[PDB]
Amino acid sequence: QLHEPAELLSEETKNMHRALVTLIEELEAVDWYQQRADACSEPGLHDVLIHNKNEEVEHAMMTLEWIRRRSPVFDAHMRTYLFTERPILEL
Amino acid sequence: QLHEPAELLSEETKNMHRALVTLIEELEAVDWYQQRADACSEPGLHDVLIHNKNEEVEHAMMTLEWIRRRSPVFDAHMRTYLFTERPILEL
Amino acid sequence: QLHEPAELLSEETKNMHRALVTLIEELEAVDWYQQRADACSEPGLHDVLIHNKNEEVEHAMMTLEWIRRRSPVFDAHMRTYLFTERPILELE
Amino acid sequence: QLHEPAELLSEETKNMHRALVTLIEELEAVDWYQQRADACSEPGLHDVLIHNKNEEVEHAMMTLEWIRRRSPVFDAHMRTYLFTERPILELE
Amino acid sequence: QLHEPAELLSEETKNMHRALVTLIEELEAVDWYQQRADACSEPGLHDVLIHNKNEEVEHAMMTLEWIRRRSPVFDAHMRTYLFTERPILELE
Amino acid sequence: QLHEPAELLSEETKNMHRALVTLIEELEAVDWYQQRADACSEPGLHDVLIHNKNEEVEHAMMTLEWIRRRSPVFDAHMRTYLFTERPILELE
Amino acid sequence: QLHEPAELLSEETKNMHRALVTLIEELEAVDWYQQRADACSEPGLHDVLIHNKNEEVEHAMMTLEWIRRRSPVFDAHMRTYLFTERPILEL
Amino acid sequence: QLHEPAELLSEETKNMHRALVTLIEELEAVDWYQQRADACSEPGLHDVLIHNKNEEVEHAMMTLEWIRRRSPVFDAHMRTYLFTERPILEL
Amino acid sequence: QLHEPAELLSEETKNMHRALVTLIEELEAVDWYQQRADACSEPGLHDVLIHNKNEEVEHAMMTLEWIRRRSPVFDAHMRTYLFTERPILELE
Amino acid sequence: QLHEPAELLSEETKNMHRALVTLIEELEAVDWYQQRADACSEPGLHDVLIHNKNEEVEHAMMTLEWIRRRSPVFDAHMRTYLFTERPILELE
Ligand code: NA
Repeated sequence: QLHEPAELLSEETKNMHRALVTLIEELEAVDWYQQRADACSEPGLHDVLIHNKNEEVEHAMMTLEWIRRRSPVFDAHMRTYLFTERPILEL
Repeated sequence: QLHEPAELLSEETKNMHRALVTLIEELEAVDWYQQRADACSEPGLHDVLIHNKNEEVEHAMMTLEWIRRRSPVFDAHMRTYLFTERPILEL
Repeated sequence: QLHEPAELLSEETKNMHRALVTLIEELEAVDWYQQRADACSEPGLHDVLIHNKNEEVEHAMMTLEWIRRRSPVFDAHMRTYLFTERPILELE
Repeated sequence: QLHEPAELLSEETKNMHRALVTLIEELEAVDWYQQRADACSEPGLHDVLIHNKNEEVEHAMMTLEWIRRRSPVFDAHMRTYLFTERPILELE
Repeated sequence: QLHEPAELLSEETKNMHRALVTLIEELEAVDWYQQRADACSEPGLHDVLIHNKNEEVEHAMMTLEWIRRRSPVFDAHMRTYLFTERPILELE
Repeated sequence: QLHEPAELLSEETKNMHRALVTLIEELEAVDWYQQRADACSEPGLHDVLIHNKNEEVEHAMMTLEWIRRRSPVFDAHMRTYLFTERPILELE
Repeated sequence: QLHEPAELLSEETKNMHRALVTLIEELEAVDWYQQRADACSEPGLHDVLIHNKNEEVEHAMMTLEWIRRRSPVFDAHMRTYLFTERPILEL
Repeated sequence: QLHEPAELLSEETKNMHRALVTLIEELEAVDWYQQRADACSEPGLHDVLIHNKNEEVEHAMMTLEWIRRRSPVFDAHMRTYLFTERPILEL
Repeated sequence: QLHEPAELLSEETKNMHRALVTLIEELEAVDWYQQRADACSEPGLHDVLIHNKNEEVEHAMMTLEWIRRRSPVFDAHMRTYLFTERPILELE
Repeated sequence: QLHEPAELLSEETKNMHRALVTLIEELEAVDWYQQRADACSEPGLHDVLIHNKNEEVEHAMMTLEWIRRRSPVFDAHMRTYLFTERPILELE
């Protein structure tokens, strides 16, 4: 799924690619599961959708922390914006 | 883009969807820019791709903070894993 | 995503669609995660991928059990083939 | 379609890929046949669609059993949730 | 899947659309089931894939027969070319 | 558009794939042309679409015969279902 | 599929849309049938594909003529370039 | 976007593929530009779309002329149908 | 291909969408035509590809000028970066 | 992503491809952010979307300036149309 041939990409970029697409897929599930739970009128299916959505959030944040630990840029920008109170554009 | 009729989804779900796809697109840019900068053979284009890559990271973390402030599940799991040191699975 | 206009589908079909695509997306994660784990270079990422892969398997079977309780056709065929021992084709 | 070069994957991974995508396509057909049967008035076509929908369920469970027999993680999770009565979330 | 709004299409057209895409999807399964059968290195899965393939062929011809009974143009061309022995182009 | 690397597919599988995709595309044209003819508000264009539609049916049946001659499974099922009058499910 | 609401388009545009997509699909079939004939091993199949490819060309030019008879811009440009011999850009 | 591995296609087929997809993309532009022009709520933009639409037609016919000079089947069917006035089917 | 229903979008946004996708399609043709001219060995086809590529650039810059005239952000950023000499990043 | 083999493409064509796809992706962000900000119902999210939209414009014009410095055709047509006053079609 690379947009470039593998022989022109370092290993670091290729691993970062693997983490980024994983994070992306998990965030897509978060969106899709919440949509289906809102539209779902069967109580048993609704409880499963929400429960598994929340574990997709956990997987996503697991992957994001792995990226933070190998990316100074992610680390820098995460310290600026995450867990703040002021209007986002003021940080 | 939505997978369900809008009138069945809560406004919070629809607004979260908007933010979630924004974060997704910003994370995709982070991956693609790095791949193209790796394969890039001209230094001028390389520096521009890395610089805008890093601002895409900033944009993604801005969106994630907006998600966190309105999503109890994101807040909880972000608290658990982000800015940690132990092996991620131990958390 | 749906192949027919919602007005012509019963809610049973739409709820089944919701469950079936959820199961499909979970099985896709099981496949893709294993592919990335194998090709992975950094062992830390490999470990995360395997661990969360296995939870996707759990999600999948949770969804499949819901389908079974609502679908007599799934129930019948799951009874015939699941947790058996001899060649699968002999079971038909 | 694979997401990693074939030379980086074990044969088990690649065989599991072939089983998982087969299962996925079979599950997709179950969904699509049902939607078409609903939106179709001609009883003759409706009947063929249902009869083929049900055979796709069968193909799906055959493939899934093949996966269980070679995947401890599938077996463990299938033993927990499949063929139960209590609320699904109470089984973990 | 439709390329035109529904209010501009007769009922026979829509039912024909449902039938045609059904045949298409079944023919696609024949193709993919064969490809994966060739590539897989596990005879258990090979035998399942080939067996499911042959059932998809059966579904295909079932749907085609339904089309034939509804479409004179299909009937005529089928009588011309099917179950013959001369080079195909000569049968014009 | 293949689903497996070429070197793991036999020559016969690939040729069959070429024929099957050809049949699918022709069947797709039958569907799309009918839909366009229905919504067409111009006699000339309507007349052309219906004429080309019927020719695509011929191309389709031409290809299906080529498949039949190289597929015992297609041949067996075509004899069972094509050109009958009993309810399709009653055939076997 | 249309890229605009049907009510904002004239019937001319919509009928022209139907002609242009038909022409496009026919031209696509021309290309695909030729590619298959080349990579084909069995001679019988090759001739079936060529024969059907040539009929798709005919369908294509049929559709194009219909477009010409109602599009003065197609007619003008078709008169400039079709059935000529000089270098195309010199026209 | 070839449908067969290039190794199995003659260079004549690949050159025809190049010309055919170019012509397809130009016809797609002719269709889309007219849709956006109709639905346009701004006369200035409408005028640019129509003007450039007509140059897309010109590009299309330039490409089709190259195809005709290179393909006997296109030449023959173009001779039959283009610039006629009786019913297309009667031809 | 709007990502939101037209009812929730202003007129300026929808017209900007129409101009932006037009610009995108033109830049896409610029890329594709240059690639095909590089790989094409027929002199006649090469000259046509290049000539029409260059007119796609013209169309794109026409569309961009139309956007700049409606968008102070495009205008402000265009003044900062376009027609300059310093290293691109040193321009703020 | 390329439509031709790389060995046949000059290194300048390939670097132009990388830049053109980046400009395209940035222009798509500009369109999608405006649409989502319009339909947005929360002021805090709206302002974030517009702020980052505007930086996507800045990224697009940075990339475009890089293209202009290495593409005589982009330079020429940009000189003719950008930062003009009279009707656009009168400048050709
Ligand atoms: Na049984």
